[PDB]
Amino acid sequence: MELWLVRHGETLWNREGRLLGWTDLPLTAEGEAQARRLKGALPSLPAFSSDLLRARRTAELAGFSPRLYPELREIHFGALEGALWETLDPRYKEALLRFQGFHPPGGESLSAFQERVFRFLEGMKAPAVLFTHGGVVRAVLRALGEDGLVPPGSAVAVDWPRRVLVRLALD
Repeated sequence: MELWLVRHGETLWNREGRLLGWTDLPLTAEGEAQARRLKGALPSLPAFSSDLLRARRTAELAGFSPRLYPELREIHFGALEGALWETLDPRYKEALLRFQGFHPPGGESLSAFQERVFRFLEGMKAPAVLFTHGGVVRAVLRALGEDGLVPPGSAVAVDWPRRVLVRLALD
């Protein structure tokens, strides 16, 4: 199933290097610029989006009117929300780097996150554009056997659940 996953434009915590999960930060000026550049670069298909502000705003500036689904939200970092990556405890850095065994206090485990994301994608019965987050795109790319890091305001098209089709980044 052809699905276009879009990582929302940047927020302040991207440059600051802080874990950004359910903290509802707005897009920066550049983030909005990134979202606008996506207009005309994404296919005209039904759209879905995380209900978090940065994702919804990216969808809007990109020229879409998505149906909102919390299931597309970034992972809930719990007590680690806003934590500087730099000073994150080694056990957490390792869990996030290897994308396994991540259990943040008051948040979502990576296992629960993946279940949520993949259950949502399983429900996609037709091609569509999904406005979401870096962690979601990463989970998908990793499950398809590829490195999952992509720039803010960039997109990746996949043939779920088989392979990646294309990665699109604009300057």
